[PDB]
Amino acid sequence: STQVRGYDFNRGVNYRALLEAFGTTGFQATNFGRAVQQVNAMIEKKLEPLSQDEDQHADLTQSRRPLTSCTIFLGYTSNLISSGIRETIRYLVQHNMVDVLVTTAGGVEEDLIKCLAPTYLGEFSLRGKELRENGINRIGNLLVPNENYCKFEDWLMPILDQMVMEQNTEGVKWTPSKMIARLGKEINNPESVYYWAQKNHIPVFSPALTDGSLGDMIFFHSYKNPGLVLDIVEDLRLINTQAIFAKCTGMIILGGGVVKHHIANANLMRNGADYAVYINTAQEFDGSDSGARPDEAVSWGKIRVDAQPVKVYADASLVFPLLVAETFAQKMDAFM
Amino acid sequence: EAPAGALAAVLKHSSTLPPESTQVRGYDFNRGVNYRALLEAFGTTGFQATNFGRAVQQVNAMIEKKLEPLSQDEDQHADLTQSRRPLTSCTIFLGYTSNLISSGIRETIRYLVQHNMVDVLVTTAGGVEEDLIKCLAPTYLGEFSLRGKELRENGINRIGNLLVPNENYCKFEDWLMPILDQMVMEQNTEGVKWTPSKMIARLGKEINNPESVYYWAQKNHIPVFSPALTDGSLGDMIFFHSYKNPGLVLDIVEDLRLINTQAIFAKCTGMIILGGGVVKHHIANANLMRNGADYAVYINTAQEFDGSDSGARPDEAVSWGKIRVDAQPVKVYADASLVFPLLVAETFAQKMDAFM
Amino acid sequence: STQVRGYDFNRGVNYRALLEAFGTTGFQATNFGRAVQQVNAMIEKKLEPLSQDEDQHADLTQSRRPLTSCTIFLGYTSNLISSGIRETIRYLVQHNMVDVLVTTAGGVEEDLIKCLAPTYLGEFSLRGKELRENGINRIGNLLVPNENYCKFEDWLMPILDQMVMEQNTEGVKWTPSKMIARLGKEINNPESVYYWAQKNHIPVFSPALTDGSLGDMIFFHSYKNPGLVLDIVEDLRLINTQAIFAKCTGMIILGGGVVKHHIANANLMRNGADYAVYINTAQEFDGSDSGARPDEAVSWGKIRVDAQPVKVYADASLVFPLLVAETFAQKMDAFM
Amino acid sequence: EAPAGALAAVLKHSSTLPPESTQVRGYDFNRGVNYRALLEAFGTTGFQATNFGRAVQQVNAMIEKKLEPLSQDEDQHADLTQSRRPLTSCTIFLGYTSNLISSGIRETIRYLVQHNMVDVLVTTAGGVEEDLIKCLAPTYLGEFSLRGKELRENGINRIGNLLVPNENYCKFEDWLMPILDQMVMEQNTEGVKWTPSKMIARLGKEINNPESVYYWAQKNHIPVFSPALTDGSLGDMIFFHSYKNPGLVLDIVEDLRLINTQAIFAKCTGMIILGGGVVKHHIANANLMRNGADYAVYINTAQEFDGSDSGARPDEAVSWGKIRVDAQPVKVYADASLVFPLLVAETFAQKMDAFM
Ligand SMILES: NC(=O)c1ccc[n+]([C@@H]2O[C@H](COP(=O)([O-])OP(=O)(O)OC[C@H]3O[C@@H](n4cnc5c(N)ncnc54)[C@H](O)[C@@H]3O)[C@@H](O)[C@H]2O)c1
Ligand SMILES: NC(=O)c1ccc[n+]([C@@H]2O[C@H](COP(=O)([O-])OP(=O)(O)OC[C@H]3O[C@@H](n4cnc5c(N)ncnc54)[C@H](O)[C@@H]3O)[C@@H](O)[C@H]2O)c1
Ligand SMILES: NC(=O)c1ccc[n+]([C@@H]2O[C@H](COP(=O)([O-])OP(=O)(O)OC[C@H]3O[C@@H](n4cnc5c(N)ncnc54)[C@H](O)[C@@H]3O)[C@@H](O)[C@H]2O)c1
Ligand SMILES: NC(=O)c1ccc[n+]([C@@H]2O[C@H](COP(=O)([O-])OP(=O)(O)OC[C@H]3O[C@@H](n4cnc5c(N)ncnc54)[C@H](O)[C@@H]3O)[C@@H](O)[C@H]2O)c1
Repeated sequence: STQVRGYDFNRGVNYRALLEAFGTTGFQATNFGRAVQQVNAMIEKKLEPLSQDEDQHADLTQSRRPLTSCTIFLGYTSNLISSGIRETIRYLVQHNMVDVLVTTAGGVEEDLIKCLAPTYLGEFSLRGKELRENGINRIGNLLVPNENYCKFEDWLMPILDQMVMEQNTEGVKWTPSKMIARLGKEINNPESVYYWAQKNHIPVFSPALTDGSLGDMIFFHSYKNPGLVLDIVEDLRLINTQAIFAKCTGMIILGGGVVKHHIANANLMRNGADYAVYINTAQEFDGSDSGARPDEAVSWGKIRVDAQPVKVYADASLVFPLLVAETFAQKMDAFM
Repeated sequence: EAPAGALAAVLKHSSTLPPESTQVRGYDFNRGVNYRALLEAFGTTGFQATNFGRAVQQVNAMIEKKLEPLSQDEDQHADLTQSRRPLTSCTIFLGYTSNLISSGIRETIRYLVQHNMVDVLVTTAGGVEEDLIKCLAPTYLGEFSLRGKELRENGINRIGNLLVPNENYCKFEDWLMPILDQMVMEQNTEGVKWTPSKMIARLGKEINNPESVYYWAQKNHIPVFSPALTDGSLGDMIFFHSYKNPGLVLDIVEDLRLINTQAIFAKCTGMIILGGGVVKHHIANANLMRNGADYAVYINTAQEFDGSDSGARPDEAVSWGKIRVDAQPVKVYADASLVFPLLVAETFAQKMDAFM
Repeated sequence: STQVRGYDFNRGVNYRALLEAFGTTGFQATNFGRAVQQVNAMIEKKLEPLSQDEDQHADLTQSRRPLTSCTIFLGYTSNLISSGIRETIRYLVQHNMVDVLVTTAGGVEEDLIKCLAPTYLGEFSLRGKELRENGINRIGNLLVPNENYCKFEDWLMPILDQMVMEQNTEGVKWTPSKMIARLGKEINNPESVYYWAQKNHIPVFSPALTDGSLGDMIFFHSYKNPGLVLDIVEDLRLINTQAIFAKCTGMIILGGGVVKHHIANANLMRNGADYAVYINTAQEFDGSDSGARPDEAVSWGKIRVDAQPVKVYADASLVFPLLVAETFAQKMDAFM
Repeated sequence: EAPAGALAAVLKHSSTLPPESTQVRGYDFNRGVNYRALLEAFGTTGFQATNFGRAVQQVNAMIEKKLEPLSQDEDQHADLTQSRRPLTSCTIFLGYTSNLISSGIRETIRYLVQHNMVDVLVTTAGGVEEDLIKCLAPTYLGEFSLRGKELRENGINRIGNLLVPNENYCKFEDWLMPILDQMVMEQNTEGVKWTPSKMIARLGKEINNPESVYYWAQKNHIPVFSPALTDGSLGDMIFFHSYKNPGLVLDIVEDLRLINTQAIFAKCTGMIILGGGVVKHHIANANLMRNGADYAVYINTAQEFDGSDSGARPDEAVSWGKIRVDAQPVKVYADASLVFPLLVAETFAQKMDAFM
């Protein structure tokens, strides 16, 4: 039985000790400490060698990504790429710390756009009329000048032209994940999440890739250059296979919506994830999938009965960098 | 004596409010129980009750606009939109998260679609499949607190405070597999290029049951957009089927052209959005293509503080051009299972005669 | 096992049928239906006669309120008196439908002030600087001109003078509940909750009665006329005795904070309430009492183990009038 | 070709933002782990991380103001406030809900009070009693989902995801009863007029344990206001005691005079408010008596939509005069158990040398 006790600042500002004290502080601080433990368990499993029998089975996919003892799925909503958490995610992907990414369309396009032009701090209360008159788009307390999207149009159009040519003359069958890998290769910039993902053979799933600016551009482009097809069925097979042939799986899910369900549903195909951490601000009372507790997913078989999943009820912009500091960043040498 | 600065701060003079200002006043049960008067009184009750009254006004404005007669070239409209649905004076987009189809709000939505009262539906995959499954087997009431281990051991899946037996999905599998066979054959030999909306129309025709939202949608030529249709049980089934019968393709690009042109070629648009996520953004982003919706009502339980699109206020969408600057949008902060049936009672259901 | 099914508007707008369909609609609609059942159970118990043995025990208080078979505690936060729910609460109190009220100071003073001047509709987004320059105070999307409080000052000061005289020359020992009864008698207006409460011998508890405009006025008054004492200890005995000697109890609690805990803690003194409905927008994850589920209160003994309590997760301005329509208002004849 | 109006709506020209505008950028872990730099990066990370950075700035402004030297008549200050606490250049009010004392935030608050870093405390009754009880017996970690029936049968009480055995309250009873006896005797024969703040100071002196917030508060002459002190276990004990030893009176009127005069006679004020309810309103309303606080930070999980005072934004308080129009208040939307220790690390704990 563990006693409640907070960090005592009479000891000085010992930042590691302060963070490690969250576990005994209670409420969501305790859930943060539990999340640190769960992610560290994923990492320690990941670093365990594959036995001969385990290697045989894990090698049954067509994937170029090296085999590990724990396949980690990282999901995040689009707004987290608008935020500075883009840098946190890029770091994990750059160093091969996660194996599959799932995000919505905004979470793809805004990483690419940030290589062309920055996003700025604003305020939630700024009024839409005056912003629109100035072509300034609001994302929470952030601001994206519309010229950012004009730069995206100029950059993306020639790539769409080549994609259509490759589809029609080289037999390429595009899907969202294949498009995202191509966009990461084209942006060719080490600040980009998707640059590192394609370099490191980390697939990115986004079934509704048309829901955002990428969609706007595909739409406009289709009038001049018709017939681009983005198939979602092949991408379903691809994500599900990553779960089916994993030795173990962990889910780190920031936010809700399609990203959260799509990762969890893939893990149902193996009778459940072994480890799971949710960080989101949704609540269960509305019946939403976004707000469902991890234990709802246990009823479906998306999380194993013997797992010890954790949800932190908080804005991931506050929590996720601290979580990374106490988990992946402490094992950086093992990943290089 | 009392400190003068404190008196001055607490007892500061006030300006007179404009004469049009509306007083707060709740329904008086000394009148008895007249439910219409009770609902009308939400407007002057304050907080989200006042927002409910404002939502009633906005939806009624959409409906009144829709019923205004129109004079338009049916052939040009059809070519540019590639739709058989005739244009009206206000195109209404209705969006809802999947869980609302698990709930009894499925019946509320089915009524609106049955009577051709809305023009475009957007929902996530669960919101398609669970309407079909409900024609094969029911969903049951439960509790949020039921533990996952014991539910899983008994083959019961939890959706909030609702419960769906595994056997419901077995029935779905048996029903769907022969249809998927036909869709692959039609793709490979009859040139069909499947998209989510085309699939959803076919599934509605196949279920052939007037309790189904999607049966009525296809009968009335109301398209359904769901760009992540693989995220759910229908996806599971497509996945398993593809190892027995390879080849099915679902394209999302053509469906983007279809939804966006519905907005571009509208005379006026309204958005009624229940919940957040893809459904909310996809409707709003289509309306950016016309420089904004003319009317908008959100009913959702999300909050803005996390930066999410789900929790963004309507005024965020104004900054993008998704809602017109001159619009008067409304958000009700509430579970739609409580509010949406009341909203329909005071809006679409009062105009039943005009829709016939 | 009950099947999910919503109201079918092909039947027409049959408002009673529509409301009764919430029970099978799911999510918070189902909790609303359960709340209707729980409140109706309180009412049916209340209307049951007292046996000889039950009457003997219930009669052991000094209270002038007639005995019933279920003592109903109604609690509400101050903002609900700012809202139109003030009319809903006044109706229940006017017709002797509840037995004990608990509210915070705002929930007392704003009922009295509404007899002097109205509150108006506004918007949540109105900026404070321009409002303050005009002396307009904001309560959510409502507005109270500061002249309303100036009218309160003119009305309340002479009453405070008499209270101090009665304390010093007639031995009166004031407490919040005794002050609230006096203010209700003085306002002498059938639109007032507190007028009806004192007329019907329904006590009102508000231990922090100084936290609001009433406090402002007591504060200013104390410089000219010092020494008014408001004792909270006697009022603790008074509320607790109402629970201890009840045959049965029900709790209807709108909102959180002191109101919710104070009612629940009184009911711990009898080893728990028999019936309980919470309607509030708080969530449990922060460890708050406001956000605690009814089942937390069961661990303390504030709600009986055999009770079937209900929480509706919603703004009470939407839910409470509907709840009253389906419960107390249908039994109005029994209360007159 | 693409519809011209759609192109014009989506590709609208943008104005240039001011040169001072701050770019969004997260901490780069390629630098390694420097926790100070990590916390500093919250300012440019966005959403509530940015609000955290703004809260650090506001609290540091309060502290820097407090440390500015002052020249003031100690005798006049004392008479008008009836307090022995000397005036500083900024009077800081710290408020917290009771559950935060159940949590480990008790240690965070105790540190600030031990070092005389804040001037006025406001908490509800649980926030008083649980600090004292923690000197007699610990609180334990649990889970939110534990069922009430089984906990009650085993004599364990739940506070969120924390657990307190019944025996903790038995120990409290045994400790408190003789003190209540002395308080009644002092009231009836030594003229003591008890109020909540006076009682809390006495309980802190009696507990005589440096782990206690209230021990340090009374040693440093930091008053504690709690106008509903009867709403909790201390109330239970006063209630039971009164049938063995009648007569104890707790007056709230004198405590209103004491807290309000702390605000009226301040040179400058700051408010740091964790949570909502009475604690938030009582601090803010005291500051209306000076026409508003100069600095304010809220950390709470409430939302505005329900009209609640708990969920009101700082800008609502500006409309009342509780926060000055020229102030730059901040709200962080988060559980204070996560955020408050980080805030203290970056503010008060960096100024330890100046406070000694
Ligand atoms: N920047 C953007 O928001 C953006 C840009 C372009 C397109 N879109 C589109 O909007 C659609 C909806 O977006 P979505 O489903 O990715 O998520 P969303 O932003 O609607 O969020 C879904 C839920 O995730 C949780 N969440 C959100 N932000 C969080 C945070 N900071 N911390 C913790 N939890 C959080 C919340 O409970 C929220 O209700 C997507 O299709 C997307 O492409 C969004
Ligand atoms: N029954 C199911 O929930 C179900 C079934 C199969 C698949 N899925 C999959 O889960 C994914 C995510 O679902 P989604 O983004 O459609 O929604 P979601 O359930 O994740 O909800 C998104 C947001 O909408 C709002 N919302 C939800 N329920 C609400 C209510 N009752 N009233 C008002 N607002 C409400 C909430 O703020 C929530 O955070 C989808 O891809 C879907 O296909 C869900
Ligand atoms: N009109 C006012 O708000 C007002 C006026 C004067 C003084 N005050 C003072 O403010 C203090 C704090 O107020 P309080 O504790 O009464 O409550 P509060 O307004 O702080 O609300 C407490 C909690 O109750 C719940 N709640 C609030 N409004 C709700 C609604 N419409 N529906 C459902 N749940 C809701 C919320 O979870 C909230 O966090 C009191 O001491 C009071 O006297 C308030
Ligand atoms: N441990 C206890 O909670 C406890 C013990 C004994 C008595 N009580 C009694 O319960 C009553 C109500 O308590 P209260 O109004 O002080 O607070 P509360 O716990 O009811 O909280 C009020 C509001 O403050 C905010 N809040 C709560 N916890 C938070 C957190 N961790 N981080 C950020 N914000 C948070 C929330 O919005 C909440 O709705 C008091 O009279 C108290 O004495 C409580």
